Amino acid sequence: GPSVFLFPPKPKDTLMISRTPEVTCVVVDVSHEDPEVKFNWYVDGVEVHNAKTKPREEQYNSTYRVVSVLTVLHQDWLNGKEYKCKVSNKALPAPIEKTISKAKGQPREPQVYTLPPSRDEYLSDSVSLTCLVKGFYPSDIAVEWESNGQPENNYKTTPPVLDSDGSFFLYSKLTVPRHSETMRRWAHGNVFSCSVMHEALHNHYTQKSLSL
Amino acid sequence: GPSVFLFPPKPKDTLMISRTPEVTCVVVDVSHEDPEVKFNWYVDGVEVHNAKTKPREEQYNSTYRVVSVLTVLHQDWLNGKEYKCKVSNKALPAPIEKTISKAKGQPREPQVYTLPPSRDEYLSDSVSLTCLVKGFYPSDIAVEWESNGQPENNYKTTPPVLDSDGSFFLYSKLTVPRHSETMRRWAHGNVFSCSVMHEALHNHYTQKSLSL
Ligand SMILES: *[C@@H]1O[C@H](CO[C@@H]2O[C@@H](C)[C@@H](O)[C@@H](O)[C@@H]2O)[C@@H](O[C@@H]2O[C@H](CO)[C@@H](O[C@@H]3O[C@H](CO[C@H]4O[C@H](CO)[C@@H](O)[C@H](O)[C@@H]4O[C@@H]4O[C@H](CO)[C@@H](O)[C@H](O)[C@H]4NC(C)=O)[C@@H](O)[C@H](O[C@H]4O[C@H](CO)[C@@H](O)[C@H](O)[C@@H]4O[C@@H]4O[C@H](CO)[C@@H](O)[C@H](O)[C@H]4NC(C)=O)[C@@H]3O)[C@H](O)[C@H]2NC(C)=O)[C@H](O)[C@H]1NC(C)=O
Ligand SMILES: *[C@@H]1O[C@H](CO)[C@@H](O[C@@H]2O[C@H](CO)[C@@H](O[C@@H]3O[C@H](CO[C@H]4O[C@H](CO)[C@@H](O)[C@H](O)[C@@H]4O[C@@H]4O[C@H](CO)[C@@H](O)[C@H](O)[C@H]4NC(C)=O)[C@@H](O)[C@H](O[C@H]4O[C@H](CO)[C@@H](O)[C@H](O)[C@@H]4O)[C@@H]3O)[C@H](O)[C@H]2NC(C)=O)[C@H](O)[C@H]1NC(C)=O
Repeated sequence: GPSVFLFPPKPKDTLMISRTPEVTCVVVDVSHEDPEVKFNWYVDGVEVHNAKTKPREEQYNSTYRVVSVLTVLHQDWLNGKEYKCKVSNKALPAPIEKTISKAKGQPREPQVYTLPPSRDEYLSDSVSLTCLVKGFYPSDIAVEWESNGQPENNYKTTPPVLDSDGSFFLYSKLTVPRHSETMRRWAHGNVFSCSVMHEALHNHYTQKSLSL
Repeated sequence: GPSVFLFPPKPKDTLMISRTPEVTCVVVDVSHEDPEVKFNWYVDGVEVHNAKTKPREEQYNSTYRVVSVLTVLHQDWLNGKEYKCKVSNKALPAPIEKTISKAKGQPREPQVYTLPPSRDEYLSDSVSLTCLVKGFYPSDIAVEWESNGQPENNYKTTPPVLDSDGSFFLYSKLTVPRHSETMRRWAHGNVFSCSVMHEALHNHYTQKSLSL
């Protein structure tokens, strides 16, 4: 029988009015015997009519996949509106409903702290620039690095982790290899910046800088 | 029909011979109508007869949960042996098999670095003692904090994260509230320690100290 998966917008997309946040309802395991799929969409229980539904796509396992995309208004998402996708198909005993929304709770502002490498780390093949981001809610967030106005690509960021007070934290690590131009910038006292995007920040953005 | 899930031992359990590492086979969605479940266990395909089955727990959705627990030898697990669980039941077309073993590849030693709070963090409601653990493989690891040989429990540790070189890293964060005896110890210069257990460390253990 078919199955439905409902995906939220990307965190960057709801925070910048220039971007296009979307909720996406995906139906898989749609059969040949009953290939017709109907979508209904609701926002806080009220039906909306502006989703864009793609034609069905046959998969190599001889089932169909069908996708419907609803554009959301940035402030609706951030105001906690609920998005429901209802999927109808003759092979179902009844329609499948799925709902998604921003996690419930009072938003909380991230605190951002940059930490330089341990002195001991200079003996290894690289050093780590650390960005601690704590105290935030909900867990939807974006974290990036840059230096001299240009993005730094060699970084990895932990998932958010639930803290003992109900907020989240994470850490982001920018690697600076022993022999690299990035290492020479760090050595020269060049400034690196940890950038954070979150609904509870002013202008949804803050940067914290780090240098030797 | 029911479903089967198979779980590895806790990382700490395989690294100390005094502890009892276990592989656990969990059966979900077992009905009243066909309630009987059988287990067979195999190690590198060889039937072993020393597993023990727990009595079952009925779930709030009117299904049952059933489990079998097998004790393993620390060195069997660390040497990559394969553990197979076979589940039999009248409601299934054929028995279900699931297999598990330690991640494959050359173990790599964690490198451990303690980082003190950002000067900026002293303005907030707490400070964070940070432990960066990088360069380790496989991702199985345990991390704890202590001070004066006594455990410190107000900490959270991120999951392991895959780094760009195929090793893992994580961070562990020990919270030190603005007003607390633990803050008074940190202020006074007491040493706090990040303890790490991993198969590739000498004696499976290392500690790194941090003080003001
Ligand atoms: C027939 O084939 C298709 C595959 O299509 C293609 O063709 C075949 C022939 C092969 O070549 C395939 O390799 C090929 O892909 C099969 O369709 C698949 O069906 C499975 C289910 O059987 C679906 O699994 C779900 O996957 C989602 C994650 O999906 C995103 O990421 C995938 C990569 O990991 C990606 O492939 C998908 O397209 C997908 O969508 C995109 O994701 C990107 C990020 O990569 C995102 O940016 C995009 O926005 C998004 N796309 C769009 C258009 O927006 C996963 O989330 C699901 O897990 C949930 O459900 C599980 C139960 O099924 C559950 O165990 C999980 O824990 C999780 O559920 C959690 O708990 C509840 C819900 O239970 C919920 O509250 C929680 O929030 C939830 N999550 C957590 C964290 O707790 C699930 O694994 C595949 O997506 C789907 N593939 C495609 C392409 O649609 C089909 O199965 C085949 N049929 C047969 C019979 O063989
Ligand atoms: C009636 O209610 C029941 C309970 O609410 C339902 O049972 C649940 O059914 C779902 C889906 O059928 C199972 O989901 C799987 O969980 C696996 C992980 O389970 C571990 O972690 C969960 C989450 O915390 C925990 O509840 C489990 O008990 C289990 O770990 C135990 O606890 C700790 C935590 O890790 C662990 O250290 C212990 O070792 C272990 N306990 C013991 C005794 O050893 C996932 O790995 C599964 O992933 C599969 O499917 C994915 C599909 O996306 C895929 O990505 C994966 O590769 C993999 O194939 C899967 O998500 C729940 O485990 C199960 N709950 C319990 C308690 O068993 C029941 O379904 C419901 N009935 C109906 C009809 O709905």
